[PDB]
Amino acid sequence: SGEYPTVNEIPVGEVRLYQIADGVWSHIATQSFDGAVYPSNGLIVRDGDELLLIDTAWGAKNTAALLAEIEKQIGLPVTRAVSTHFHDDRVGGVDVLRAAGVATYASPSTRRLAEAEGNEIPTHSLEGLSSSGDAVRFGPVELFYPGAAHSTDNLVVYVPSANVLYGGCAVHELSSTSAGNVADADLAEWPTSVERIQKHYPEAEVVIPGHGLPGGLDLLQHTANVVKAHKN
Ligand SMILES: C[C@@H](c1cccc2c(-c3cnn(CCN)c3)c(C(=O)O)[nH]c12)N1C[C@]2(C[C@@H](CN)C2)OC1=O
Ligand SMILES: [Zn+2]
Ligand SMILES: [Zn+2]
Repeated sequence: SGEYPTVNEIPVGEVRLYQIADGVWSHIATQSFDGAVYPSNGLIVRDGDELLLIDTAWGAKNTAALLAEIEKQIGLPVTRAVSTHFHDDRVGGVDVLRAAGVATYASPSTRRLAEAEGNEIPTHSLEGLSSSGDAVRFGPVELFYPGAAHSTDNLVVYVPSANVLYGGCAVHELSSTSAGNVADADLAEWPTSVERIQKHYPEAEVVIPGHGLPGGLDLLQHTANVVKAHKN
């Protein structure tokens, strides 16, 4: 009924959208992993009379449900998708997208990691993002590689028309008490990577984490704080 939808509010298999700004939505789905249920976010950005998708909904069936929810709520075709790192909450569902007419993209680093680990593999490589601080334009967004954080390949996405910063899993929500799933993380480099995001996007108005509630710029400092303390 208007609040940001939360883990116990979304059965696994169902997807919700949340309007962030004009032409910008997040998508929220839930999935089971190792016997616990988690929410996760992605982004939808209006690209004229088409849509750009950022990240899958964490699984094939969730991603099919995402497409159906977009058709119901927005009614414009998803033509391209970008996955912001190689994990299943970002690429699981790429095969569904690829069979629904969507062109799927990720950095070569993400594609390699996804292939090596047995995750679904986006079709197209995004060059120009291999060094920290690199940025490229992709439709209505800018893609930015901040350096290693949650993963070595993680990308962030900025929507300049709306000053929306989608941090993906490199950014944690304010209620976070831990650095999340750190299996593939670089806790030593993570604060430096967050500082790069802070420096590059000082005018961000909304910051969206990979999991949990959006907020403002404080999510970046909070993330740095919880990762440093986790490492400690
Ligand atoms: C799919 C994703 C994943 C699964 C379950 C939970 C999370 C969380 C999470 C847990 N808690 N929270 C709340 C913290 N604010 C978020 C985050 C996040 O942190 O992005 N990703 C998660 N995988 C699995 C993997 C283990 C590796 C294979 N050995 C690959 O690593 C990784 O990320
Ligand atoms: Zn991850
Ligand atoms: Zn994640």
